[PDB]
Amino acid sequence: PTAVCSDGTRVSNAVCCDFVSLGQDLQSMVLQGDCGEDAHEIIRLTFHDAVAISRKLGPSAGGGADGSMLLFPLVEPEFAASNGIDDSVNNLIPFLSLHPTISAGDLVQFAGAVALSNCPGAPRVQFLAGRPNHTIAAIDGLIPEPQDNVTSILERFDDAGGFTPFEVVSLLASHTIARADKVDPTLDAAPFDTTPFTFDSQIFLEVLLKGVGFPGLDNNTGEVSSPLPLGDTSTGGKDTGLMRLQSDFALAHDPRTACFWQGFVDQQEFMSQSFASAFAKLAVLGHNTDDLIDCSEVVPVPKPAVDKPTTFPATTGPQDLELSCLAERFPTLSVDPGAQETLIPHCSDGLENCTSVQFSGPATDS
Ligand code: HEM
Ligand SMILES: [Ca+2]
Ligand SMILES: [Ca+2]
Repeated sequence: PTAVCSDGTRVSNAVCCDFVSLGQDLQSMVLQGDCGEDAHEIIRLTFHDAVAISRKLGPSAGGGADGSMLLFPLVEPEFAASNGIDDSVNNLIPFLSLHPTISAGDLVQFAGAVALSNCPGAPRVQFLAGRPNHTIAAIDGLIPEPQDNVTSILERFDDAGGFTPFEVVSLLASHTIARADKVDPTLDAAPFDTTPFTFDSQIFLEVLLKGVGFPGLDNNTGEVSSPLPLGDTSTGGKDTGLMRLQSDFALAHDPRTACFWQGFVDQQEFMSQSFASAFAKLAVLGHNTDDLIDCSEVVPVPKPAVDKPTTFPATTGPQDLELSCLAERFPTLSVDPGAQETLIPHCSDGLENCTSVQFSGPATDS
């Protein structure tokens, strides 16, 4: 039955009210209302937690969205595929004792939902609560890596939870606010698109441009040529150049996924709604939704989509595109004016000096 929360929010179940203070503490203590470094890592973690599950291997291989990353921080976060996930894990662990009525599985997914709401253009995702507070650590090998090919990627997602190629491409819209710290051992926070603090479709457009060089080394596993490789890192700046993942390039050109990939270019609402549907399905892996309760009302209303249309970054244009999709014409778009590449800002405020919250904790990396 209904209750109103202490903030005035009408909920279908007063148990949802516990998440209100959790949301406030996640913002005040870690996310700081920003679509920044900490938010991005927490969103990455929702995926690393959820995807470790296998229909063909059965329940013993992993329980999916179960908080296994937080409850066993000495196991999965140190598997090679999750190198660097320690940051988000360590940031979330303290919230387990601060909010003891909330399971680790609920914590991970609610944190992801709140983090998403900080990103302009992101959908207000569904949030179901009631994941059990106990599980065991998943086995290794369940998380896709950027060097994997499309067949492998699609098989893993289908084996994890019956995801279609469309849902896989939809989930990868998340790379619109994604950067890499471990892919290149010489680079920190190399962004996958020119707007890593904006949930827009630039990622879909920019992976389709011809690659011209690298932001760092030229032979990292899982990385391919980038269309906008230059930054100011060679002179001590923090604006790293753009990085392209092999897996994103492969999804953009494979016959099973290429039309879905291009279909999101300049389609803000279609992209954000598609990501939301596939993400809601990701968030309840390992669970029957019948055993969960709907607490979507306590997910914050997200920052609205930006005014800016989808455009070619400075120095690029349609003549630079490598197209693979015959079913739909690539749209006519404007080109950002400028004779040289525009540095991609290290921080959502346009500067380079922002800092992020990092709690110390048991999870580690290399
Ligand atoms: C084929 C599947 C995927 C591959 C191969 C992949 C790969 C990667 C890699 C290599 C990084 C860089 C990590 C680093 O070096 O620091 C990354 C970051 C990230 N991933 Fe993906 N990922 C996949 C799917 C997903 C999904 C399904 C989501 C969420 C729904 C997601 C969300 C993110 C986010 C938000 C970041 C940025 C973290 C940050 O900037 O702090 N990824 N991913
Ligand atoms: Ca898990
Ligand atoms: Ca973006």
